[PDB]
Amino acid sequence: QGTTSSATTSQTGNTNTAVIDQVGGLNNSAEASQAGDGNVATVTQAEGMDNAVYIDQVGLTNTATVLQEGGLDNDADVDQDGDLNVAYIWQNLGEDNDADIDQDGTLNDAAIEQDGGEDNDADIDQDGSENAAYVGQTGGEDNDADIDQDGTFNNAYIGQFGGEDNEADLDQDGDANYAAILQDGGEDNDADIDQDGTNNWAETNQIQGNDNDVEVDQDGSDNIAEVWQMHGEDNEANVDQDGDLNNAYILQEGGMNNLADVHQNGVSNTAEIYQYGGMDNEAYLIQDGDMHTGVITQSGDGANYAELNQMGLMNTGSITQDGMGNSAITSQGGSMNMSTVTQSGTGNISLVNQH
Amino acid sequence: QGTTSSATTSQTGNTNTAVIDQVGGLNNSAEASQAGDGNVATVTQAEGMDNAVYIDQVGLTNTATVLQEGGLDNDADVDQDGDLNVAYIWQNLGEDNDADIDQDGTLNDAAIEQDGGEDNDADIDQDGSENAAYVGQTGGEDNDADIDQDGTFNNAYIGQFGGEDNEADLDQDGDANYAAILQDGGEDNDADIDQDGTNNWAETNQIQGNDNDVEVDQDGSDNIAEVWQMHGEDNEANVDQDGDLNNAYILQEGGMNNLADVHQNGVSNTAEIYQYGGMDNEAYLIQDGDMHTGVITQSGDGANYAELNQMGLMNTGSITQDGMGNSAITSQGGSMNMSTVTQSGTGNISLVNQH
Amino acid sequence: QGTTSSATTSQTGNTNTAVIDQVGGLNNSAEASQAGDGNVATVTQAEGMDNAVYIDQVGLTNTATVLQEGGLDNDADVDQDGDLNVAYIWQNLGEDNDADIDQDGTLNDAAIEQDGGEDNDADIDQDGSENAAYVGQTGGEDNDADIDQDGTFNNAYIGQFGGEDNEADLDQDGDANYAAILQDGGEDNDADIDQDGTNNWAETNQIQGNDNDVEVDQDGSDNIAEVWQMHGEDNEANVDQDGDLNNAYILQEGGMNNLADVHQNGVSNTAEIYQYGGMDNEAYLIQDGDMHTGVITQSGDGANYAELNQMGLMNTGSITQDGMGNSAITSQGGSMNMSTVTQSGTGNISLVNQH
Repeated sequence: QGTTSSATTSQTGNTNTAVIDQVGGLNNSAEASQAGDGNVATVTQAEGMDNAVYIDQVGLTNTATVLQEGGLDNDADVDQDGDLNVAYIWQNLGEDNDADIDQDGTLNDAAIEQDGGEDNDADIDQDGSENAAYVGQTGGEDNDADIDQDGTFNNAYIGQFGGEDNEADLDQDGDANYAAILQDGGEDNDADIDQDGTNNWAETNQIQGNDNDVEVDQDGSDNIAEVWQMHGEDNEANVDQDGDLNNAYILQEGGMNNLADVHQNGVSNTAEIYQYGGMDNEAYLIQDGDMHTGVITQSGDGANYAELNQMGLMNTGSITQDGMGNSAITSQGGSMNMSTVTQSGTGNISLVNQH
Repeated sequence: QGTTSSATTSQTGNTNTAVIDQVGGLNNSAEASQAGDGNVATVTQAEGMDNAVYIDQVGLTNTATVLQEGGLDNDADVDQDGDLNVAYIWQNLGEDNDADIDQDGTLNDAAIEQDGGEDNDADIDQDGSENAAYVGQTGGEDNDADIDQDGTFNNAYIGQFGGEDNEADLDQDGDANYAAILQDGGEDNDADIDQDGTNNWAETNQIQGNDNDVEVDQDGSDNIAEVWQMHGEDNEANVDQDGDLNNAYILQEGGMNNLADVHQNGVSNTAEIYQYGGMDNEAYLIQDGDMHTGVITQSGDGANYAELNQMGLMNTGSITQDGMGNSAITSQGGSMNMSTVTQSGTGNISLVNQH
Repeated sequence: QGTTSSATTSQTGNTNTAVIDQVGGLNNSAEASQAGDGNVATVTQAEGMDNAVYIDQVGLTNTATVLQEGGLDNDADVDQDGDLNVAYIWQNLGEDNDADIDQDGTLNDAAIEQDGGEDNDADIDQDGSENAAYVGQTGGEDNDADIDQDGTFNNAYIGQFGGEDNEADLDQDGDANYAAILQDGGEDNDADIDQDGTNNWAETNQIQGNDNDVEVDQDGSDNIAEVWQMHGEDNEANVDQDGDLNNAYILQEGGMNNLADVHQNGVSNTAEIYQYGGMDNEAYLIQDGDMHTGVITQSGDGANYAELNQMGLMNTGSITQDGMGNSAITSQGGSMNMSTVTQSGTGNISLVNQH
């Protein structure tokens, strides 16, 4: 009942399975090429017009499934080179959506889901063994998601529910690294996660924010980073962890032009930053050494500046600012230093040095 | 110089001519009976023993010629009822050869030639106007040729050059139908052509094949069917065309138990099947609609299955299989669908659905 | 490089400035609390162990500076309530030194300096406007200095250079009163100054004396009292002035158990007492009236008794005693009486009555 549909299957090898089901639609194109043994390719295009699906499998027992239900000019591309790679692509009711999966290696699992939307771009590139990647885009226009995993046992999750021009970039290199990016609504949100090493945990969330920027960089082992930005405009969060067992938490609820920066070098350092609204609030938490604990809390409108630097072992620091223009700088050197700063009002200046 | 020859002439009517010339031979029998006006009968038996010739003409200006040169127990029978019918029988150096011509109507031309061989049976039955039939048997034992034409301007050709137990059956009903059967060598080859309608062209060729079966069935106008089977054992070819301007071509070169099936309903449908060797290769090409183009090619040893179904207008399909056990099923529905499937190797499974 | 230092800043209001600098040291504690507008707090702890600094400012533009360089268990406390109050505390190389400043009012200036020593206690309490107080303690053990000023333009100075268990007490109530206490060496020296009124001048000096007691009490306007005790043990000086323009001078150079008493009531009375060594020398100078002039001089070992009483206007009296056990009693009544007594030797008894 559909006019001008095109389907091509090319199989070289032993026990290769290719299934193409084009039910309805005008000028749908499906191509499945399998070189090797035991490769499985499934393509299902339903009610879509000018939809393009391309699957290219090389190796042993590679599995690829593409399901495009409706939509105009949807493009899906799967390229598997290796053994036991699993790829899944779903595109429902989207216009001009582009999905790309490129897996090289063994036992790689990649999934891309695009439910509606226009001009949504999803790209997954996995190299190595047993890497798991998921990209989900529900609604929205011009949303870009990119995942790049190299190594073993790496878990990557990217979710974009609504919004225009939201960009998510995930890069993992190493073993057993977990990275998660969530963007629920908002325009021009940029999230970037970069993990190098073993067993690193990174999570970023941007809810209903415009022009929010989150950057997480982890190098080493067992580093945990969590970033939340809710209902804020032009908020910037930066996390940099080098070493082992470092824990960083950043929360920015509302506000415009709020900047949070966490820098940790060493083992078992804990940093927490909380910003509740306000304009031009700046928080810096630097911990060089082992077993550092730092807490920064800001609530107020206008140019609140907090800096907490801890060098050495087991230094404890707490800074709380409430009001306008409060400036607090705490620098701890040595072992077992404890600092507590509480500022309320306008124009408070506090300098704490604990050598 | 020959002992016990018998010749009988019985003519009733005006200007009937009967000539019997028995030169040499023992116990040759010739009988010519002509009832009507202007009938011409010629019998010439030379050097044959126990040869029997019978001519029976009824009507106006019927012409019959029988020439038996040598041979043992050769039997020729001509029965013409009508006007201007022409019958020719030639039997050279054959033993126990039986030739039968039965023409009823006007301007019918029938020719039977048997050069050598033992127990060869040729039968021509024409009813109608201006039908042309030719049967030729050169050598071979127990070869059976049968032609049955009813209607106007029908052309039938049957040729059997060598081989044992080869059976050719030709049936034409209608106007201006052309049918040709050729069997060059081989044992137990069966060819059957059945044409109903106007201006149908059918040609079947079996060269040096054993137990080959060809069946062609055409109903309608301007249908063209061509079947070639060369050097194959137990190969089966089936062509079924219903409608107008349908073109079917089947080629089977070598192989054992290869099956080709073409089914066309409609106007201007084109189907081509090529099988090059192999065992248990199966090809099915079904075209329901108008202006369909289908091509199936199989090369490989073992259970290659190809199915190409096209429903509607101007659907184009190509299936190519090389190797062992390849299975391809393509189903096109709608208008202007294009499908291309290429399989190489062992165990390839391809399913193409273009609705 | 220092372990376990603690610093706390709490600012409520507008344009408050708090600076805490802890360079080196073990377990140093600094706290700065500022409620109000424009308050300035500076704390600097260097190389000290277990040093405690507390600053509490309430009001407008209060200034407090504390500098503790080294020492063990040094405690500094500043409490300002009001506007434009200035407080300065310096503690250098002292152990267990306690400094307390409490200013309530406007434009009060208080300074405490403790250079070395163990268990030195300094306390300043100012209530009012533009009062200036200074306490200095250089060396010594268990030295106690207390200043209490109430009113306007009051100047208080306390100095203790060396010595053990030296006690200085200064009390001023009124306007433009100047009081000075100096203790250079000696053990168990007690100095007490009490001024009530306007423009009163009091100065007490104790140099290298043990168990010396000085008491000055001034009530009224423009009263001048000067007391000097040098190199004496158990010497007692008492000055009591009531009225206007009264001048009292007491000098005690050496000696044991020497007693000097000056009592003046009225306007423009002049009293001078000189004691040069000796044991149990007693001098009494009483002037009730206006424009009295009295001079008492004692030089000798043992129970020298001098009494000069002047009642009325412009009475002039001079008593000179040289030797042992001289007793002189002069009583002047009336106007313009002149008395001159000179005793030399042992056991001289003089009685002068000028009615």
